[PDB]
Amino acid sequence: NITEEFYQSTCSAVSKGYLSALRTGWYTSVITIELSNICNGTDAKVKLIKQELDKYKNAVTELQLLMQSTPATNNRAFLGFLLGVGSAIASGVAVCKVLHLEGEVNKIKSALLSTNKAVVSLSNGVSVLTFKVLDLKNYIDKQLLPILCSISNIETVIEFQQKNNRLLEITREFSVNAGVTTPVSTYMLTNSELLSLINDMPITNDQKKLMSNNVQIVRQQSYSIMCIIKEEVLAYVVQLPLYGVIDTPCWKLHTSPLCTTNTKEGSNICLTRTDRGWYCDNAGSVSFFPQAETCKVQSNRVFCDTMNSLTLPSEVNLCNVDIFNPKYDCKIMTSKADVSSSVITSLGAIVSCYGKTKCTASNKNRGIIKTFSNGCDYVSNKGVDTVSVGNTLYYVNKQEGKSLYVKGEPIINFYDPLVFPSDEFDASISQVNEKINQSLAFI
Amino acid sequence: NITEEFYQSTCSAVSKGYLSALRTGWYTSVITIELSNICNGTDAKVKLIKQELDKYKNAVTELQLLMQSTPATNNRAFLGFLLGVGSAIASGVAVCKVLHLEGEVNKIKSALLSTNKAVVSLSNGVSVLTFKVLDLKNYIDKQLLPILCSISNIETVIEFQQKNNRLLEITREFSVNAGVTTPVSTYMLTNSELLSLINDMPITNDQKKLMSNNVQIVRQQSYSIMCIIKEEVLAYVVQLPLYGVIDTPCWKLHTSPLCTTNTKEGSNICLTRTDRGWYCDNAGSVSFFPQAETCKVQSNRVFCDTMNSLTLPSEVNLCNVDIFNPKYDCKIMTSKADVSSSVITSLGAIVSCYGKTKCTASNKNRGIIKTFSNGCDYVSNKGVDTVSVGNTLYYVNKQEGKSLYVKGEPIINFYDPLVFPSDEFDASISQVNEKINQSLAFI
Amino acid sequence: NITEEFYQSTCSAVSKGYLSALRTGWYTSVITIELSNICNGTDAKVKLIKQELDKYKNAVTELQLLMQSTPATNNRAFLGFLLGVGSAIASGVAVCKVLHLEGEVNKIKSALLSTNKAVVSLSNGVSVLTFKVLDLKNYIDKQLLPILCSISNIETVIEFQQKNNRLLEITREFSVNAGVTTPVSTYMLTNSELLSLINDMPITNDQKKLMSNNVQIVRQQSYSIMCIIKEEVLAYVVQLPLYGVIDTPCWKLHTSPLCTTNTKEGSNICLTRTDRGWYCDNAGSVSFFPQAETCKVQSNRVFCDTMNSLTLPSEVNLCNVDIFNPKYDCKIMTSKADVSSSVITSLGAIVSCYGKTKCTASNKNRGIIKTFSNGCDYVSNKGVDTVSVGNTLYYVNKQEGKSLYVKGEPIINFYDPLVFPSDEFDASISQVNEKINQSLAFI
Repeated sequence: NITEEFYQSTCSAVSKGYLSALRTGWYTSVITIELSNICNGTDAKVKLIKQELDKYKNAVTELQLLMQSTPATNNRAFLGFLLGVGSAIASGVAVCKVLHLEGEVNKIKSALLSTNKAVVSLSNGVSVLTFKVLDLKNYIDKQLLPILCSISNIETVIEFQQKNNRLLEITREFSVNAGVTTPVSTYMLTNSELLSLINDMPITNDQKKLMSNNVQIVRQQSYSIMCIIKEEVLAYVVQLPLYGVIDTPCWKLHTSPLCTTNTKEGSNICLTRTDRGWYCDNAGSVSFFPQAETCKVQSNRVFCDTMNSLTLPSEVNLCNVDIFNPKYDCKIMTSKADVSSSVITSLGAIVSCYGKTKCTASNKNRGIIKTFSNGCDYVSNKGVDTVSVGNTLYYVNKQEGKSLYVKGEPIINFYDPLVFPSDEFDASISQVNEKINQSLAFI
Repeated sequence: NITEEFYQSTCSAVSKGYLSALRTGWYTSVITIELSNICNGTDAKVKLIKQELDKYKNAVTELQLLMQSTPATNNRAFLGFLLGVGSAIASGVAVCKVLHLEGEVNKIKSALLSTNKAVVSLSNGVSVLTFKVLDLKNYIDKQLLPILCSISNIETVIEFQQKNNRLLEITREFSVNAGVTTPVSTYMLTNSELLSLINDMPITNDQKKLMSNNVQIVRQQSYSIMCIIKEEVLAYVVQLPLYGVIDTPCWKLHTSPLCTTNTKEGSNICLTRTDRGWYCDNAGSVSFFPQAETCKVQSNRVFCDTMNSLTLPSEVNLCNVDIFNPKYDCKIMTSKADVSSSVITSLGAIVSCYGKTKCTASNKNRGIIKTFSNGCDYVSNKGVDTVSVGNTLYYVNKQEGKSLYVKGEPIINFYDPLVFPSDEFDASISQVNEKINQSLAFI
Repeated sequence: NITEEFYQSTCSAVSKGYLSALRTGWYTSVITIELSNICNGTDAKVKLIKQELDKYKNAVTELQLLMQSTPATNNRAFLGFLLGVGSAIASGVAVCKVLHLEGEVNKIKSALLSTNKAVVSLSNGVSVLTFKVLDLKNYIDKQLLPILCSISNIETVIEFQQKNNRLLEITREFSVNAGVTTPVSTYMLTNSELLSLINDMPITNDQKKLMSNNVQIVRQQSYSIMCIIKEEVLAYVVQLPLYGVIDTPCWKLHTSPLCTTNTKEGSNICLTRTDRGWYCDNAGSVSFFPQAETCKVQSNRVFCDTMNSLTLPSEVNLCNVDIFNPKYDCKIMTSKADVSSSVITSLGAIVSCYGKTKCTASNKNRGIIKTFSNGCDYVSNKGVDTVSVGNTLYYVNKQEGKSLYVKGEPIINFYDPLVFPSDEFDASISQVNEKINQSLAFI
């Protein structure tokens, strides 16, 4: 049930009706691959086995050389620049540091001796879920040891290339990613293995249901950290998202520049709401994501990460209805740049048409059905297939939903251009007023 | 025929002589893969077939689970922040919504019964080109049904792994991309299939010739949208670029900070043209791409996307010759940051040398051939292989082309530092003048 | 030996003790693959060979069509916007332009006739290291020519698919990357081939030791440029990083907003150091990388690229101890945005808590151990596992290292809010003072 409201006064539109799925924590699991510890015959079948065995030996050496250092990563030091700075794999690397302590790998090696899935409590007190997805030790020792110059058939050559291929592909991913990959591919964790991992995960039924129906999103929000390879065990930590906030209301705020509508070049002043992005109710406050491109939207579900959010008071919503309200200082930016553009919303299109720009909305069967005059306007996606602003053609989202046009006078008309602070990049309503008050008194 | 002109007055250079190739629209095609609808024997050849058949069954289940939701995507809400906001796959998803209407898949399934390529007119009136690239139904039913515990040979095991591998790789791409991939890989569409798709495409001969000679660029500007999988048919929409603007003049404007040349720290004022990027003539106006990194340049051809552009009047070119012209208010930024840097142009290098920085240009055989003094200067790529500014070594483009040094006094000398607005991030020539006029009157 | 110091006065922390590894130049090598120049029988083994041979012929045609144009690339025109603009593959493309000169490929073809590794001096005077990694000519001519309708076995079908697979994968990478790939995958250059290339490279023993122990980082800083395919030779240039600066001191400066601590909404003023990023001593100056995410950190080693750096005087370090020092004008930004956030450092966490935000630091075994009051504070990673600011949970880095809390009064208390320039995006200490001095005199 997606609806949309356009606010003509502030040149902004809100698309509400979405449900939340916020990454609040991390789950660390240890995926393992049991390894094997290892002829004059020129047999064309043994030669193919010797070649595949060298690929196995090189991949093990390649991963050992890769891990002689700590898991490498890159970290930092409209309003996205106001965000904090985290360490995404800090939790996964912490689990990996524990696996280097002596005897810790033996605990994992022993727990997975009789089964392939087991919960292990590490030395530092963390209870991780362990998973042995490939047992190359069992295959090489039971099917490739008696052959080494002995009897060889082609069905073993094919089967060994099939099982070893997963190890080769995992090494290829880590070799070009410095031991940290995201999203987590199907070589690191197949769709059946990941689903089985989610089912055995200590989470609520709603979290299992949510993650199982969106495994492709879980992959995109998961990390695979190459960890340790000792004592015939190849272990890499898979860091999975914890969705501590589920099914709370979300809405996407779209904003576009609001300018005066003089055809004369350079005689206009503008005003743009800078608080655009995804908003979701979260624990009394509002989780504001200033860069909506960091969130994934599956149907009416919104997948975001709280690391890319700010925690704002719920009074920030008043900027949609009353941008001049005294409870919250609404963030805006001021510019003299009267350029034309359009913002494709969930159920329509905002059109900021200025200067001498041709702005239209068209249907594919009929052609132009509306011609926008100068100013900031809006059209619903019902009956409209494309929007053109200048030489840019926009396709609108053809999703079902009702739009509401909230009429109101553009607030840019309430400012005297002679004393309007034309170049404020990160300002607010009160901030602009303060500058206007000073410029007035001195006149 | 690439030429270049450096404007000493404004610390900017224009590289002209390029030809346009602008993405103006989209073409949606439906690529299909016909699927098959499906033993005590422990035969080492049947066992390999059973394993590959499970890979086939899992990939189908994995793609069915992936598509139970609408095609997921991420969208927004120097001057790149002035751009609009579109929905890249809005047109492709619209085609996919039609394929879910009942009987629509049967139209595609029937049209591709006797051939592999066919044009189908959908129910909503859109005429799409359909393509059956893989018929696993025909292979499993004619070569793998009588075997199921029957006679098995190794040549069938190898051939089934070859044909099924494309389905497995397509699933791997969609599993780590949430059903939307770009660029379109060769598993989604081989080079011969894409070229055949371009040839059967309803476009002019110039568009066919352009796309065929730059298929790698077309891939980078194309989307692959996993759509529907029902009634033994696996369909995904390939969204291809429409180049409605071809062979119009383009030019790249490079800008660098222009500062006063006092060695004393912090006593300088700067000025930087913010209108840098790719410019292309387009339908009476000028398509300005403020982030030149969004365009691909093959030889003298420039591939851009109008979604990443602004539509400006052609008078914006006057800022290169006369930044003070009254017809267009040229965009600049003002700073006190007198740091040294270089901008590698198409046929040379702009050098902004300030403070106590060592700035040189060298030849690989001889060494330093020029030492830059403080200010903004330029050197041609003829005879010059590298440029050094501080501890940063720049390699220059060794492309053939003539450069022109347009002498002129730096416009930063025309401003009195005592009343110069030192911190304007998104300003213009007129905007700075306005602020100077006010500060003067109050003195 | 990583240590950290937090500066309460300026809301910033420095993590020192790292060692440098700066990309200062490029090394260009020519990797080659010798190609072969090429039946009514329906044999199920010849049919599999005919199919794999068509994959070989199509890949060669696909790469020939890809290279009919010059190697395509995309280039430009907190303080990262102050950086210069280079051409990353300018040096590699220059080597490729030489390979198109007639007779140049024959020099490479002749040098690799009796060996697989050879140093060749090109016509323009550049001495490149050449490497023949795959000889498909020798395999097709000696193992697949007598078969073409003749005797065929399955071991040849498997071996031809193995050798040809590397050519097919290299083509797949170039087809979706327009002939330029980074990082350099293991198909372009295997781990053993790259290590052998580093060993035969004309570099010092320290550079060989550094690159060999961090091959995954070298891959991420290397380019693979598809170059020429003529006269049975497929050549692509691998552009490798030259680390001209090794083992010099580095340190990472983390900054966070410093605001006044009034609970009242919108009554605070802030101040944020904008000079955050990686700093490394380099040749008398300091290489400043304003976007720390461009550097890779392996253990205590920092891998950066001087193309993403500014060359600053060493006096910039005084901003950590005395932001008001007269030797360097420290860069800051001023805002009224009193939002709460945290910055995860190497050995702790900076917490900027403002408004009505809940900011805590917790241990996994015990829970909340510290509750932050309004202002900018810091906690060490010793005994602390997580930090919460609002609805955002941060995991801290669990690396061993001592932190030092340098007490001092926040410099934001030294400003009178009535005359404080609230919206300076790219300002400095002196710049703010200048604006304050003017606003005072007019009062």
